[PDB]
Amino acid sequence: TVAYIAIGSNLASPLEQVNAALKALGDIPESHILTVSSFYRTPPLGPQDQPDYLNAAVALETSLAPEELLNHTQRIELQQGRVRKAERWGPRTLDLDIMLFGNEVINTERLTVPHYDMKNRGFMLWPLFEIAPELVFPDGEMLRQILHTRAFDKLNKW
Repeated sequence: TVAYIAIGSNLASPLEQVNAALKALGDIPESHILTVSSFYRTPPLGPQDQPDYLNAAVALETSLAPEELLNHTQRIELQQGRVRKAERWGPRTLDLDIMLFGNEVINTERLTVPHYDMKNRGFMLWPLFEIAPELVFPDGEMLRQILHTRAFDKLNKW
């Protein structure tokens, strides 16, 4: 089933951080990357004050619910992106959540197809909108069109 794991990451060189997830997410026990692109920048506004970041949408065919999925992804983020002790400070680390899960309906905590906070998260829906602008169904609305009327309209490609 095609799932969506929008990876975040930031700090000076987010290239390494992002790659952390790309590693596990790359060859997960039963998952496999399918569509991943749309690299851009996002302003901290809250967690930090250092503008940079490097977000990119990902959609791989995972056989294990985001529960296990995220475990592996953040697993690397828990022993790769610095994390010599929980990334120490604000910047760095990874933050990839699941947006959809086969377009079906399944909400819990680690998994939520309808996906919350999406509307106010143009830096997660817009990217995947490039690799697949037909999801919508999950909640009845696409990804960018929700942020287009709620969040932004189209962020810059880094």
